[PDB]
Amino acid sequence: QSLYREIHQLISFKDVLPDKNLLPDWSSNKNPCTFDGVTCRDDKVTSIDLSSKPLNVGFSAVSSSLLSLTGLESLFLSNSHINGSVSGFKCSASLTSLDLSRNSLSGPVTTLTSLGSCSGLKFLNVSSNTLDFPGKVSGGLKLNSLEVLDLSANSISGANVVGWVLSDGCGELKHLAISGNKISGDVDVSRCVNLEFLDVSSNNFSTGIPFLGDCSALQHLDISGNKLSGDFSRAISTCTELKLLNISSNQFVGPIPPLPLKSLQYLSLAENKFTGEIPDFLSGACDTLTGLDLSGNHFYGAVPPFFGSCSLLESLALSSNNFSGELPMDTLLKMRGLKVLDLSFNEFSGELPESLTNLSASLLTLDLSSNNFSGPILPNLCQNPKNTLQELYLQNNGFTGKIPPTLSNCSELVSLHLSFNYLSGTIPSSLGSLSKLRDLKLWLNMLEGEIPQELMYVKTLETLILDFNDLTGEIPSGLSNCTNLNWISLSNNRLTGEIPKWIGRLENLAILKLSNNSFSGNIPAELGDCRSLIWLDLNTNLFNGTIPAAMFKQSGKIAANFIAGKRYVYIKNDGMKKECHGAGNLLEFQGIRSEQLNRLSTRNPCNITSRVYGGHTSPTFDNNGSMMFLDMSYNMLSGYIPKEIGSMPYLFILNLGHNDISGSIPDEVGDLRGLNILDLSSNKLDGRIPQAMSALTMLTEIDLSNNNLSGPIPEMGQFETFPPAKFLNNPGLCGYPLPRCD
Ligand SMILES: *[C@@H]1O[C@H](CO)[C@@H](O[C@@H]2O[C@H](CO)[C@@H](O[C@@H]3O[C@H](CO[C@H]4O[C@H](CO)[C@@H](O)[C@H](O)[C@@H]4O)[C@@H](O)[C@H](O[C@H]4O[C@H](CO)[C@@H](O)[C@H](O)[C@@H]4O)[C@@H]3O)[C@H](O)[C@H]2NC(C)=O)[C@H](O)[C@H]1NC(C)=O
Ligand SMILES: *[C@@H]1O[C@H](CO)[C@@H](O[C@@H]2O[C@H](CO)[C@@H](O[C@@H]3O[C@H](CO)[C@@H](O)[C@H](O[C@H]4O[C@H](CO)[C@@H](O)[C@H](O)[C@@H]4O)[C@@H]3O)[C@H](O)[C@H]2NC(C)=O)[C@H](O)[C@H]1NC(C)=O
Ligand SMILES: CC(C)[C@H](C)[C@@H](O)[C@H](O)[C@@H](C)[C@H]1CC[C@H]2[C@@H]3CC(=O)[C@H]4C[C@H](O)[C@H](O)C[C@]4(C)[C@H]3CC[C@]12C
Ligand SMILES: *[C@@H]1O[C@H](CO)[C@@H](O[C@@H]2O[C@H](CO)[C@@H](O)[C@H](O)[C@H]2NC(C)=O)[C@H](O)[C@H]1NC(C)=O
Ligand SMILES: *[C@@H]1O[C@H](CO)[C@@H](O[C@@H]2O[C@H](CO)[C@@H](O)[C@H](O)[C@H]2NC(C)=O)[C@H](O)[C@H]1NC(C)=O
Ligand SMILES: *[C@@H]1O[C@H](CO[C@@H]2O[C@@H](C)[C@@H](O)[C@@H](O)[C@@H]2O)[C@@H](O)[C@H](O)[C@H]1NC(C)=O
Ligand SMILES: *[C@@H]1O[C@H](CO)[C@@H](O)[C@H](O)[C@H]1NC(C)=O
Ligand SMILES: *[C@@H]1O[C@H](CO)[C@@H](O)[C@H](O)[C@H]1NC(C)=O
Ligand SMILES: *[C@@H]1O[C@H](CO)[C@@H](O)[C@H](O)[C@H]1NC(C)=O
Repeated sequence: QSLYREIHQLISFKDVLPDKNLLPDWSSNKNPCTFDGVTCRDDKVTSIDLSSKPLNVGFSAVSSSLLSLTGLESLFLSNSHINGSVSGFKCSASLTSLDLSRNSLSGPVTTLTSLGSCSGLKFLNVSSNTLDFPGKVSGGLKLNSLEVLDLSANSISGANVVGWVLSDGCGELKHLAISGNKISGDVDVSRCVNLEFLDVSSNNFSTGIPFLGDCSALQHLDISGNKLSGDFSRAISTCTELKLLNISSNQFVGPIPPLPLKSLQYLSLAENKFTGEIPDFLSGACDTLTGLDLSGNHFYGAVPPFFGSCSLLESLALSSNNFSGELPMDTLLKMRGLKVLDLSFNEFSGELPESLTNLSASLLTLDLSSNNFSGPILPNLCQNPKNTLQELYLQNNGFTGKIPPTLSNCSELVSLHLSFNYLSGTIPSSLGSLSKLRDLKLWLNMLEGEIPQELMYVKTLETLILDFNDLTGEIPSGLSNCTNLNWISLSNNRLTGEIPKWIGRLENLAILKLSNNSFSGNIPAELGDCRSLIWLDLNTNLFNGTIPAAMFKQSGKIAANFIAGKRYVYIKNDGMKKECHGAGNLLEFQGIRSEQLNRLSTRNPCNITSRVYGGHTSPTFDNNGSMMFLDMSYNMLSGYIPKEIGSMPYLFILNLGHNDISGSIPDEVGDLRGLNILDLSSNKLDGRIPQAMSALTMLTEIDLSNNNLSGPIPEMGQFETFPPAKFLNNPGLCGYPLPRCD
């Protein structure tokens, strides 16, 4: 307790740190109560917080210098790069809280039994470490005094690990968390009569439901993300005080069983296989319910009317079921607190309820996507003094009419998604007033007119998806102002003009898809200034001139990390139909059912059956990438292929077919390691296939037909795997699959 001991113990810790500048104001002839990270009371150290500092030392240093400090009551070393493992040590009787979370502690969890030296320990967070339970489950943690224990996000695989933790007693335990491991077996917390919080989620529990005994204090029960299928209703029947029940992402079946509803605030049965209709007994929860999630089940029927009495409800998730019918406009108006309404992926029908025109003052997310709704979009939505709606998802319905210009009064809008409908008219110029909008998606509609110049006022715009409409005119120069644009998709319209040279100012542009339009002029070399471009599809236009060598300037220097995480669809071209152009169509696909892709048969000549790939967008690099997709087929390009085309290691697809390209194939093609598809067919190419193409080991498809190439086909490589039709109409070429070179 002397200042001598305190300073020497604390400075001895600093003097084992690899980087001592992490504790710069810790100095030996200076009172510790003036140190950053120290907490004092009456000139005595009571707590130390060095969290989020890269200390890079072992637990042995912490136990010898800090945990032994007399009077220390708490030590917070979360995310501090403490490795090693726990061992015996002398612990201050005053220590009540120890936070060693988000570190690299290792060894068996039995190491934690030596923390019993801390006679006063009541709180222990050793989550996000690498502790394990190798071998057989035996003994006990023997930390009876703990009130809060978090062993989550470790490497604990085993059966009945919970029994080991609770073996020596759990009368004082109020909060137990063991999520994110691979624990299995039994969970008996019947003796833990003061347990208020239990989180055994994201484990490998596939047998019995936890035994909660009398359940007299349990307020929070989280068993989600396992493989449970038994009778949870009976196990929780006596739980009178339960406020949160999350049983989602399990293997439960059958109808919604009886539930304890007296105190229930949050309930999630999502991502299971429950069946039936929403039972009316749940009405008994409308006095307390603040959140409900029944998504990802096999529920059906209509939304019951008792939801009108659920006035405290702030989130109603019912998506991905077989719910049907029109929704009650009389029940929604009573949910004054509802801030999330997700009804997506069902078969609700009818017109939008006028209730929404009122709920626009409390809602942040309105998701009705992938339903059977019809009629016009509410022309009076967001008429309230303060409209808080941030996300409007109405895509993949049967909505008709015009896009209401009133939507600009939704000032807080961040995402507008009206794609896959039958909307007509123009893109309202008033949308330029949405100063916070990031996503404007309206593709597969019947929109006409031009792209509003007024989008120049939306500095926050990131995605502009307008494919498969009837838009005309040129690309408005006002988009140069939208400097955060990373995804621009304007395919299958009737647009004209040129690619403006100001495209180079869009530092964040990753995807530029302009196919099947009437764009013309030369390819702007300024495309080479786009530091983020990874997907350029210009197929089926009227572009002319030569391919500028400068496009590939940023090659190697590209680093698009911003686009990652966006739902998409890629419709591969079979090549069996001559009306279908291009390698394939990359299309945004948030909140849309792949089943409705057959709506495209009236706009696209391609066959979609069994050709649809999907996922969330994921670039193959982070910092030193190149262009991944380049399609400029079916234009009128001329000149030679710049040898800088081979500068892109990450290019998967290069489609330059159906042009007037001249010259010879530069040997640099062979440097395109990742090239899965390459065709230069229907062109004016000359010479012989560079022998360096044998470096290409990832080709699944090549087409060099309809050219004037001569000479032998490279003998090594993948060239022999391809049929002769991929080399046909080239009088000078010979060698298997063709006749051997005479
Ligand atoms: C009801 O129950 C469901 C199912 O359990 C919950 O839904 C899941 O919730 C989690 C948590 O939000 C969802 O995603 C999770 O994200 C985490 C990412 O954050 C961590 O990692 C990043 C990156 O390192 C760090 O920046 C950050 O600080 C965190 O450390 C993951 O930790 C989660 O686990 C997954 O990733 C980790 C990576 O360390 C792995 O160890 C895990 O095994 C796992 O792969 C997790 O992904 C998760 O997707 C949701 N699942 C669904 C909806 O199906 C509900 O939230 C819950 N609702 C309640 C209680 O109301
Ligand atoms: C044991 O330690 C772990 C690791 O630190 C810890 O897990 C982390 O908890 C925090 C808080 O519970 C999580 O971060 C929060 O996450 C939610 C949404 O997931 C946000 O609401 C939070 O931000 C709001 O609240 C903050 C106040 O905490 C405000 O500062 C902020 O402005 C927002 O209003 C916040 O981000 C975090 O995701 C986890 N997981 C990690 C870090 O991996 C765990 O809670 C600890 N356990 C115990 C029992 O103490
Ligand atoms: C970085 C983002 C923008 C991306 C959209 C990313 O998310 C996707 O994963 C992206 C990399 C995916 C979407 C479509 C895929 C192609 C689909 C296809 O027809 C395949 C045919 C054959 O099987 C070949 O061997 C491999 C081929 C060419 C595939 C390469 C990888 C692609 C491009
Ligand atoms: C904890 O981290 C430290 C620092 O990285 C590790 O120490 C290094 O260990 C390697 C491998 O044994 C040695 O080659 C280095 O010379 C060590 N350097 C320093 C500065 O420590 C330490 O091994 C880690 N501890 C554990 C248990 O993994
Ligand atoms: C958003 O709502 C306000 C409030 O109703 C509308 O205000 C009108 O603004 C025009 C000029 O733009 C005035 O001539 C009208 O008298 C206003 N009507 C009022 C105040 O009731 C505004 O037009 C709406 N904006 C959009 C794009 O629909
Ligand atoms: C490229 O094309 C430019 C525009 O040509 C005119 O408009 C296009 C859309 C077509 O309709 C075409 O027939 C028209 O003549 C020309 O100005 C330019 O010179 C062309 N460049 C080259 C290298 O041919
Ligand atoms: C989880 O349990 C299953 C059996 O239900 C087993 O096959 C699987 O290997 C286990 N996985 C783990 C512990 O990661
Ligand atoms: C879903 O509900 C609708 C409307 O009641 C019904 O026509 C349809 O067959 C149901 N689908 C399934 C798979 O049960
Ligand atoms: C959608 O609604 C229309 C009436 O507007 C109805 O005829 C049709 O069957 C509905 N489709 C589904 C799948 O419920």
